[PDB]
Amino acid sequence: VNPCCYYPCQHQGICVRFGLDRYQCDCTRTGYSGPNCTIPEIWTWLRTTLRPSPSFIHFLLTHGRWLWDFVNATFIRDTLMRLVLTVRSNLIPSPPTYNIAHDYISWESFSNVSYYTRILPSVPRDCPTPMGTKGKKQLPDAEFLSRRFLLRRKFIPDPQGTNLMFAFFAQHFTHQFFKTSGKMGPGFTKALGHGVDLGHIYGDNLERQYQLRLFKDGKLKYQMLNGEVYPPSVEEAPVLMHYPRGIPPQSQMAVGQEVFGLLPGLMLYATIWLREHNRVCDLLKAEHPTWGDEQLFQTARLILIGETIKIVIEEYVQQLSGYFLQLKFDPELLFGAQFQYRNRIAMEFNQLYHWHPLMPDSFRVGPQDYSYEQFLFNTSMLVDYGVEALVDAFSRQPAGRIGGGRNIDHHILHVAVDVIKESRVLRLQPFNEYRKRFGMKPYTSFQELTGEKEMAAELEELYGDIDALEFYPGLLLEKCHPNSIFGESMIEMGAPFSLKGLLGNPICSPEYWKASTFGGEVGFNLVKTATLKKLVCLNTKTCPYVSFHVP
Amino acid sequence: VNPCCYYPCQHQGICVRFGLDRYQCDCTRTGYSGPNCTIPEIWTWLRTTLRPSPSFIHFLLTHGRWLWDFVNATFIRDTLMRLVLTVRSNLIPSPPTYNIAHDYISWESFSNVSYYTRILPSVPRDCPTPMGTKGKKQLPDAEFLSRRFLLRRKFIPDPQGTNLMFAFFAQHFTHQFFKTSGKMGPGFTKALGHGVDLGHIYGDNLERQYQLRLFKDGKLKYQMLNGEVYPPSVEEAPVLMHYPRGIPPQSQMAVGQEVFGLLPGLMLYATIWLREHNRVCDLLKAEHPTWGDEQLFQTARLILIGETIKIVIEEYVQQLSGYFLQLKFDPELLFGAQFQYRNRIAMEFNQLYHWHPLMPDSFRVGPQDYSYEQFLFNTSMLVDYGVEALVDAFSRQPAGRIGGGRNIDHHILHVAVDVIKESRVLRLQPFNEYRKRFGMKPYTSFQELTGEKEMAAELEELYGDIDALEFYPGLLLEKCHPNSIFGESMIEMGAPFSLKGLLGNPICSPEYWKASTFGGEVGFNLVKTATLKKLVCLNTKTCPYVSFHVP
Ligand code: HEM
Ligand code: HEM
Ligand SMILES: CCCCCCCCO[C@@H]1O[C@H](CO)[C@@H](O)[C@H](O)[C@H]1O
Ligand SMILES: CCCCCCCCO[C@@H]1O[C@H](CO)[C@@H](O)[C@H](O)[C@H]1O
Ligand SMILES: CCCCCCCCO[C@@H]1O[C@H](CO)[C@@H](O)[C@H](O)[C@H]1O
Ligand SMILES: C[C@H](C(=O)O)c1ccc(-c2ccccc2)c(F)c1
Ligand SMILES: C[C@H](C(=O)O)c1ccc(-c2ccccc2)c(F)c1
Repeated sequence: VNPCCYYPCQHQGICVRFGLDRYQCDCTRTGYSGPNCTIPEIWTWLRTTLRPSPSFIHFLLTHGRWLWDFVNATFIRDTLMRLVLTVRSNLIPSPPTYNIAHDYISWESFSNVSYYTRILPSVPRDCPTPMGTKGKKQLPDAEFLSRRFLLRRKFIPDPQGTNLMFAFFAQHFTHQFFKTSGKMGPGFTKALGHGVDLGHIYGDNLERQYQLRLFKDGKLKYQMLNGEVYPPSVEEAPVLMHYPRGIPPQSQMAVGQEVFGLLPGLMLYATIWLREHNRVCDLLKAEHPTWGDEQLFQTARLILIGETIKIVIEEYVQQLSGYFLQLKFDPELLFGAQFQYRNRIAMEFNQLYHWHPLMPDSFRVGPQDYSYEQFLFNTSMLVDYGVEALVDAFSRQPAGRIGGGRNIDHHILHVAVDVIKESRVLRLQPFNEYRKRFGMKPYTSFQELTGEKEMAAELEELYGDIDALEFYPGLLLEKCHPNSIFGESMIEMGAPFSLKGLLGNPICSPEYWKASTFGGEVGFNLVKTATLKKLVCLNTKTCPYVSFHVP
Repeated sequence: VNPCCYYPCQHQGICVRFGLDRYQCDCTRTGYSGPNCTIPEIWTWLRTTLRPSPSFIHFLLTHGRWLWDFVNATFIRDTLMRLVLTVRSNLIPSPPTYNIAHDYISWESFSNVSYYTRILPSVPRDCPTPMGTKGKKQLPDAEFLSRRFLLRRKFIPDPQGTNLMFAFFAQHFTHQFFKTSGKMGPGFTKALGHGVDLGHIYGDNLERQYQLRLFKDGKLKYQMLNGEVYPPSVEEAPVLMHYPRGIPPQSQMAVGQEVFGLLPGLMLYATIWLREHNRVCDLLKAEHPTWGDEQLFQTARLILIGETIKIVIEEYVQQLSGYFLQLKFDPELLFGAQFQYRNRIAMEFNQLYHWHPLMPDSFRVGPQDYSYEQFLFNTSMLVDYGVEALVDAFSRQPAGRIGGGRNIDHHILHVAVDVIKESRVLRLQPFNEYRKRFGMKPYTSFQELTGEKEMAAELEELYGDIDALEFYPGLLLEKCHPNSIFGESMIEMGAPFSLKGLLGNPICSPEYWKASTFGGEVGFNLVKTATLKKLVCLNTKTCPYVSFHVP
């Protein structure tokens, strides 16, 4: 049997097949040596035994407000943010390594941007079991697994107070770098760009971008409805949008991300961001009357990218982490560090981000309560209520807890079923292997994974061995931190991907992070002081309750 | 008038148009301050006043063999190589900045790989003169300029002893990353990859690659002639090649770079490298009997990329530079430094690499002397003589001196004429501006540029002002270093572009530079010990005189 099926190499060592039945582990720079990269070097040992557990650190970060309030007002804040940024980032290979086609470094994997990368190589196709060596010959039925442990019975709100304003932002934001190609199959993406390029606003290709642009003042095409600004119709912006057959072009809104017409929440943000882009163009023109359409457009896009990163780190991730430490977006924090300003979306990151539990049982907008059937392909709700109204409603309605299990609404449970199926097609390694790859000890049992006994027992019977537990199911069923939105794994694995994706952007490099890049001091400050509240309120007639936290 | 036409901002400061007639310079991180970034900071001043001139350093590097021999044997070698690598590299912006369409940072310039980047923004289209502010309203006729100062009269051999083996390597090597698109126009390239990706061997696109591959043992297709291995014919490898109409497919060789069938010298290297690829596949299969075609192919490609970089730095640049310092290819030399492992080909780099003066009056192969008309599209010479014979001939024939002027054979003078024309289309800034951008003082007169009076006087009459002298003409007409192949500019401007292109390759990154990346210790050593002699001789029946230096 293939010796690499036993995942012999530890601590990022690379398993290579040699001869007919042998294997060797390349422990280069792993900090370890030995046949399996398990014998540590002195420093590797100190470091690993002095490192407190993720749970302990989480505790420190979510307690002692008074002490943190002091720390947040000093340079210690920066010192810690830089620490967070570098330690989380180093866990992500850069340049990227493997893809669905190559379980080894190759020029094709490096240059071929249509591929999602992957942190761990796949489970060799010739292993005795689907997960490698452990588990049963056949994995649990995806549907059953989903109905049994992910289906929502009673809506469980997020203890951290996360609202739908956050949920939809999450969806909107991620769908700019998660666009799995149906034509090329899993493992492939149309979101070339691999990060925060705002392609869900400008399009993932030039032609579409040009069709969305006004080519006047660097602005984006738009239309007026009830005296408000909204994305233009597909009639005025002949772009491909995924709308149900039967919906005429003049009733479709053209935005950048083909799938956004499928949710008011999504089109809401599409509208907000579009309004903001045109707004920045105005400010820019005031500063540079000699500039043409291109430069105004390009420069505005850069400002919005900056705004997006700012809001995501300081407000989105802040809300999501619940830390008392004040997260900070300051590219300069890495100017003295070794860091590659590039990023490549990993398939695991795609899986991990399927936060469908966040969606509610229904959508409350004022006195009205809308059902999934009234909400999903609604082409009028956004215009009927307008931006302010929806922002207020979404900011007030709690979102469901992500981890813990049994919390995905039946209307969208099919997505989880497909994520599990894709996982197997992608031949993703077992959850415990990913635990190790991200610095955690593997779970020794299901009862340790879940903080209980009922589900644990059933999972053990189904999977047969904790070492067979799959990636996504593991993330969603892992016991949550005290009163947190999800378990440690989601953070320990999710943070590295996110932070590398945010800071890995070229505008965060010494070369780009200059006032001139954003049209001058005025443009630079729009980035440096971006805010969710300002994003909405500087573009709406009135200012509603806007936040990622429920009131 | 546009204030940026005066190139007011110094030391890489960025000129930005403000209001109707104003401008501001963004001096961020330039080491200077002031309206024009001319007021040096304390360290900036020390460094600039303690830095000896390029000529002085050149002198040190080309004298005192005894001392250098001692140094080359110590760690000082590594120390100096690190220095050269980082100081030269820091002069190249990474991520890249501008392109033919944008004279400012933009997401499109960053993501759009079909564009060549540029170090200096173009001469604003609305400047009083073509070069900005200096010179005449009309630039000198390209043809005349070429016939007057670049046309070869009497063949001037390279004093450093460079041969045609080197000359053909240079052409072969560069055409993998210099592939200007005719359909898209100047400023656009088909060599996505922007570096040493060996696309001239494997193709610049998958389809072409696939057509060139055997899909067995990871090898490339090939054919046998006179018992020797050669690239296959277009009949077996249906791939687009630029051969003159009238030549049958059976006489066309398929290699990777469409234009290589136009010179025995080029096809020679195409054959050598192809033989080497298949050779490495053999060694790999011996090591990994379980490997499939893909991995064998991919891994062999990585090894060849490494071999190419090793040889280019330790033998190619060594010969070219004339330095007594033993250059060294070692990715680890940068592991402690801040360095972006990415590269983007600059249009200026393309211009500067037009080394046509290297070509001779005719091509001597043994007793026979071949004219340009007998050499250029010869489809039989390579097979008639075979690899060993041509390598020996090309290694023995001296190549022409690059700098100095009046040394380009009339047969190819038209290329220079076009380079000058493209320069104007690309609106490249004046030579002196590039001098500054690369750390040199601008020439105060033509007589200072050339080391003489006659041509100087005529150039002054034609251009009117030293500040109007164009990029390429400046590189070729600048007085050469003592007994060197070219002037300081060629080195001070080209070295940064070159070294960055070599070390800024993903295989030189901590993540890729591992034995596992190249199939193990055996594959790694092929890179670490690559040599021009071995490249040829481990793939030929007999071993001829092989070198970049004439005997
Ligand atoms: C109205 C509620 C939602 C619905 C109806 C919905 C529906 C879907 C559907 C149909 C798919 C593709 C399924 C397939 O191809 O089998 C999908 C993918 C996805 N969804 Fe949702 N979703 C919702 C909310 C969310 C939220 C709140 C997030 C959190 C950021 C999210 C994140 C994702 C991700 C990351 C993907 C995969 C992206 C890709 O591979 O292209 N979804 N969703
Ligand atoms: C048999 C001798 C040679 C001939 C006939 C030749 C011919 C040409 C021609 C016809 C072009 C394109 C001209 C145009 O589009 O107007 C060209 C481009 C070029 N040549 Fe040569 N060349 C020769 C030797 C060399 C050598 C020794 C080098 C040194 C590395 C070199 C470097 C280049 C470069 C860098 C380009 C531009 C690449 C691009 O933009 O695609 N050439 N040459
Ligand atoms: C003073 C420093 C002492 C360092 C000793 C560290 C002991 C690490 O011990 C290692 O543990 C691994 C996992 O159990 C084993 O696989 C290795 O073979 C073993 O050497
Ligand atoms: C109170 C000081 C807080 C400093 C923030 C540390 C940054 C978080 O660091 C994280 O710690 C985890 C647990 O050890 C590791 O598993 C992660 O890989 C690491 O990135
Ligand atoms: C005697 C030791 C020599 C070490 C080689 C130094 C590396 C070359 O360094 C170069 O020197 C030039 C001259 O000032 C500068 O103009 C270039 O910008 C710089 O990169
Ligand atoms: C700052 C903090 C950390 O590094 O611990 C952090 C950073 C990013 C995330 C995060 C995890 C998953 C998706 C999106 C964001 C997270 F949950 C926590
Ligand atoms: C090592 C040395 C240096 O940095 O001075 C060096 C490095 C690269 C070049 C070089 C210049 C133009 C084309 C190709 C190579 C060169 F001419 C000299």
